[PDB]
Amino acid sequence: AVVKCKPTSPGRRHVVKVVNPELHKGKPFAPLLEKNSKSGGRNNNGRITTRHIGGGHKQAYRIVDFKRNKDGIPAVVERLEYDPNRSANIALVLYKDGERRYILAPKGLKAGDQIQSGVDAAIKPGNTLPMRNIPVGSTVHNVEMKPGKGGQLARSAGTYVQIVARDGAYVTLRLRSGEMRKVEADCRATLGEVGNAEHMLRVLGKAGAARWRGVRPTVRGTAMNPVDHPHGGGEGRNFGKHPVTPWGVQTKGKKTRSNKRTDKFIVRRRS
RNA sequence: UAGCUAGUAGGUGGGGUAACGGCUCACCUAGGCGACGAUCCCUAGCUGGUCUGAGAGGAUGACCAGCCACACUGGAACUG
RNA sequence: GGCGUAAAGCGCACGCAGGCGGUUUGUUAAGUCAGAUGUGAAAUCCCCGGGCUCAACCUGGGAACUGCAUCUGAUACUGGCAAGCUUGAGUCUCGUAGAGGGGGGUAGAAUUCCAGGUGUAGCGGUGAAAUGCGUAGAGAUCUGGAGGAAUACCGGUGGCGAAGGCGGCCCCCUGGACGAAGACUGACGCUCAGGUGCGAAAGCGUGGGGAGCAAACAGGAUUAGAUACCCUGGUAGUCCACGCCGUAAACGAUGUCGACUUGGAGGUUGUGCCCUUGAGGCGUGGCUUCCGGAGCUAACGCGUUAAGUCGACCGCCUGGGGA
RNA sequence: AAUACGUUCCCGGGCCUUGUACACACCGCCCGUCACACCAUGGGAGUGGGUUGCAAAAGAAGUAGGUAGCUUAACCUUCGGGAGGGCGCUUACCACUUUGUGAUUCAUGACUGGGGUGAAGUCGUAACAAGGUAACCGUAGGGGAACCUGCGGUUGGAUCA
RNA sequence: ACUAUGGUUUUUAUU
RNA sequence: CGCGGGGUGGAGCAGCCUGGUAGCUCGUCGGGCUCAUAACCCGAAGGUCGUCGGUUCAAAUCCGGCCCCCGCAACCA
RNA sequence: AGGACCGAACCGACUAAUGUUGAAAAAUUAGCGGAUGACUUGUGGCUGGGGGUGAAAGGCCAAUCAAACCGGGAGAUAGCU
RNA sequence: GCUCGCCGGAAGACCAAGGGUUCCUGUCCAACGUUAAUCGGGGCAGGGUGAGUCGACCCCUAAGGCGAGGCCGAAAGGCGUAGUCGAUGGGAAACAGGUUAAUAUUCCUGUACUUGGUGUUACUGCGAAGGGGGGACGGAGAAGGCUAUGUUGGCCGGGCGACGGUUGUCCCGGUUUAAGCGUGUAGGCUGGUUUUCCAGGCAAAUCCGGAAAAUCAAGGCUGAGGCGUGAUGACGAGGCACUACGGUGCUGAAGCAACAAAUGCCCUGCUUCCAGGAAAAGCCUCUAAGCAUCAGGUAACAUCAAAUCGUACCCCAAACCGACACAGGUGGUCAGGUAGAGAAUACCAAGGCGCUUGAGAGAACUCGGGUGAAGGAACUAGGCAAAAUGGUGCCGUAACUUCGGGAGAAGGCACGCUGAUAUGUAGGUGAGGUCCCUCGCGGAUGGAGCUGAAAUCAGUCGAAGAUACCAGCUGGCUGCAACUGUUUAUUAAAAACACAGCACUGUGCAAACACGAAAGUGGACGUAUACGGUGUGACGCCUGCCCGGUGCCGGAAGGUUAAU
RNA sequence: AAUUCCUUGUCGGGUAAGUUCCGACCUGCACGAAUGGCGUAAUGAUGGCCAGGCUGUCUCCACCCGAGACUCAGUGAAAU
RNA sequence: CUUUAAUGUUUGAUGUUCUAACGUUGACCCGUAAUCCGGGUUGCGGACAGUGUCUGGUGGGUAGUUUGACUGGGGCGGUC
Repeated sequence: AVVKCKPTSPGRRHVVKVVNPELHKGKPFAPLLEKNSKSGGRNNNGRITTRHIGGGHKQAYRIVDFKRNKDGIPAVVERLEYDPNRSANIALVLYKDGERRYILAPKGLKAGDQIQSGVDAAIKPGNTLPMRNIPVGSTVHNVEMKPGKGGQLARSAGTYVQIVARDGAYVTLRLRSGEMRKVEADCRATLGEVGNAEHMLRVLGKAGAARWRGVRPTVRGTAMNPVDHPHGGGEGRNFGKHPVTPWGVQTKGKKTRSNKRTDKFIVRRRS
């Protein structure tokens, strides 16, 4: 759900939040908690490597088991929880052996319902049944771009991803990025969907409300002195150049992809 | 014309009057009215009747019959 | 007095007060009418006198002033309060066709993109021609894959629906209509100011999406010019999760209910029958196309699904320019 | 002298039917901007009375209750004064008179939208015939005017739709 | 294909 | 400031630079198409080539004067 | 509840006055601007010169900056005073 | 010394740091002191600083550093594992009577108490560096309890009147006693028990975690403060004695009730919202290791140590910091009446101070306050300055608005003292009578006494009841600007920058991008509703053309063309 | 117009009189649609403009009063 | 001498495939019941990344340098 604030007292007028009563809010399961230390937007080489960073209110990290080490174990989803670290929210998995792990919160938000692991598992949602066993046309989430490498590709909020085609010992899926991509089909994925999908409807409303979120204000390149950014202030309304980043890259149209290692996995782009 | 009261809405004991009344001083409560047109401004006294027409309807009240209001303009008491 | 079209039913469904309401035995007697007691003065309108030049007028008598106030009577009928009655109405027994509604599943032509081959100056189009795509391989042709709108033909003497409308294939859920012999309440009904509900489109709003087509704008032509048609492109929009609006030729110009009447050609759907020598026929309801008799309208025509006939309820009309 | 298959299609005519927003009859009819002298209304920086709501200024006389001090008509009286009024004071209610912000109406105004009339002009030629791009309705984007281009609806259209 | 335009006013009714 | 152009039968500009030499599209009048004017196709008349001179065999051009115009422009005590 | 209004602590400077051989190479008064916040503050750490840090001023980097502070090259160089 | 006066959240007072004898005693005046100077936060010589418990060390750790082996970098230098350090964070024991010129949670005197070691007897599995539990930590909001405290009463000690009066109108002095223990109370928290058990707790587990069978209730926890107790001692006004009284003891009164009360204590509580909020160790407990009439454990009893650092004096201050005996600054901390919500503003308590040349003078004038006739913004670049306004509730309140605001709009009315109803009522609090039980930091009923709102009526008073201080001037036209933020330390305080919002675009993850000799980092423990960047500036109207230049995206035939 | 050279453009309104202020022009030698153009409220230590309240700002300045000026005694400078 | 099958085959590319090179930004084994990454085995990629010599292009990121003399002060035009 999504809510706007009432314009009572100055500054509240434009503030829009995402809200959900079907999802729990509180403290995390302590054996999967760490404080996760800040870099400050600086590295071990003594210079700034990031921008728009600093300060903010107190926050910890909820440890999600993206890279898995075993299969076959029966489980139940014990909790469905909010997570400040990710737009996708979090769910607590309780395995029959007395073991707990975190996963991304499934679209159904349902607690106390069983899920099975391994190639013996039923063709049912949320089971740890790898793509070699699944029908084409199924929805997967957190699709595991390369097998054994764990949860990456299509794992942020509102994602589902559908398996479109088969190509021998591989399967091909379609992305909202205009890309259609082939994967080695031993990939596990989450055999389902992820929730939220409302996070782009938020409106920050205030000029200070990013500050408590660890964000710092950043000056326009043509407003600072010519010694720090290739733009550089004038002279009123000067520019007289092609627009660039603080490091000389043309801000529009100019491309920067240079990988050239894995082109055979990418079937279509800008589709 | 979509707002209107507030002695208004419903009770209590004296005082005032020929006499009803929140007439009038106290005290006991918080409503009452209205689109099914409350209420307020603009204009205007009203009527026996007169004028019109086949009548309905419309217009109109001087002059001849009958009330009200008003007395430089505003305001206070007496007399009865 | 009018509301199909001159002037008007206010785009379409539900519905409280308001207003309306079958048939019968009681009962109240407000309304009504009856009867009586008061009133409608003086004038005045009308008829006939008196008196002042005629007459007016001022006066005398009649006749009027069809009205109004009350107290009794009657209760046909409206209101009101009891009580029946089964016909209106609603409920029920049984089911069908179709684009009626809702949620999901799904596919192809053409096109474009993805990935490639066969092959060479054309493509595409006009009265005639460019631009553009095009030799760097455009068009043609074909293999594999995928997207999206709209769902070709059927398709119209057709269905379903309150209007707008709604079609494509399958499944689940689901609204409303219609009839015969009986059952049930026993006037429970009709309409309805306000009230509560519903877009073909275009637009806007929050967020997506871009094949097809295309306002705007560019390129080239035609031409006086061409702000148009032609033609190479193309945004918004169309599509979707939806929201707001209430928009129109929402025009098949018929507000909603009730009832009587004259024929035919034709189709469908119930329901009941047939001495069914039929490859079917006939009653009787609902829908329903097109001619046609009466009657209404200036005229077209309406024509039993009325613009004939006639009760109940709610809105609208009274020159145009200007609005 | 020659040419004539044969009337497909122009010019100019006739009859017939369908349209007609035509009728000195297509040399018909017809739209609006611009030029310009006017008239009324709307909008309006403003200029200003009329009038009034609410909250408030105000305290003359009057009425109601108090009422020192000083006094004195009628009653009482020991003839000294006593009683109540007077006077002079007081607590209420209080005629005028004085503002603050609202509301509303009539006057009035630079400049001005749209509308009707006069100047028959300038501009193109938008609707009526199949009206030279079928028309129209809603609604966006454009547009010197008149319009034009799209999506859906509908014929107040039309060529064997 | 393309080929536009034409002010206002200006007739018949017998006794 | 200083710089660079234009002045061409009536209008507005090609021409010039490259010397063997006066024009185009309109305009004016008269035709052709027509009932007629436009659109359109033809016919006809007229250049101090701003204008005074210079120079040469020879021009509007080479080139000085006397005027008329525009563009950049006043960016220094 | 509060990137609201009052306001002491704290933070900060709109005006007038004082001070710049002044108590002081930024302190003072009287009216103050803010004051649960994009706040402010105690403490430590990390970032360094053609580099840092900056809601980014040739500002800040210990009185210092169109390259600070210290030393070396250095007894720089000066058609001139 | 007495008196007068000023400050009184400070001009009172407690304490670290950091400074460095400033604390004590003497004599030196030469120098010092913005003046004498006999004095000393001066010069100089000597005196004084005691710890099981304090605060620190040990233990543990953040940010971060240090870093063998290992790695990058001509090099300087950097990275980083095993490990190791480290505060502004977490952990064992402390309070205060005695007092000397100067010393004391340290000695003296009491009481409290923790950690490490040695060892016997009896019985006996103990135990990590690992695992679990806990430690444990967002910011506000709102009741209750409580106490040093407040203010009277009583009591003991004293006063009773030169003065208007002071034996029912009294006044002053005093009325005190820790940490901690025991009881286990306000306030606050809340399911256990008995049994078996799987691939988890990257090894082990009897403890967690999870699965099943069984079974029980009304108990399980935390504890401010009271009381006892620490303490028949201490403290105590008053009384008394003796050797050089040259100090140093002896003695000793009252020692209590009422109500209100914190910022402190219950409390990091509870409640509440949100941006979702350190870890480890001690401690409890499970097991791994290792070992055995050892060590450990359980019970009884003896017993050795508490080492390591600091301690005087200062303290918002002429002992710190500002070169100064400096218009100033400096880390922690407390806070009563009377009015008021007062770390507002006024006067004062407790308490301190009269501000480091002094004395004449008393002139226009200057620095700065107070008052002003009549007129008023006429002045001035500028109502600039000055002056006025200034509180609460009720009555009342427009244009414009993003419908929240504008608005405490504007304009005005009220605002003392006494009496009364209830001469003090409602809430809170509080002693009996009555009533009940295991019992007791006892409950039920009850409400004399204490504290005391809220409202109305009746009298009385001045010029004036927000009486003083402190505390908005008001409205209207326009531009600009969203509102809150940021700034050129000393000429700009803003319309700039930031910023909600927006377009265009790059980025498929070993992302793009950034640091940079190059690794390893940062992006991100993020993965296309995720991240990068530019500019414009929230919200509403919206937002056209030119592809010639130059760049970018894309394209490959033809031509120029290097190494070779 | 925070843009207009020449411009007090020219004009209405605001004053007795207005280079500014308020509302226009369409003549922008030269604004202009994210180097964004168009626009409004609370509001800002924001420029201008109109009025009242209060006022020694101004008219004409007056009186009152600390601390300094003056004179001592101590200590006792300096730029020049 | 044409063009070429089958057999033999040098070579730079294009395009697949294979894999010992190389990688792991996977797993496993052990260091280590180590938050470095060393070795080993496997899975999956795969002849490349990366880097040095030659070389074309571009290259303010970075360096070094100048803009003559006269102009009756400086300048526009003029002058050498």
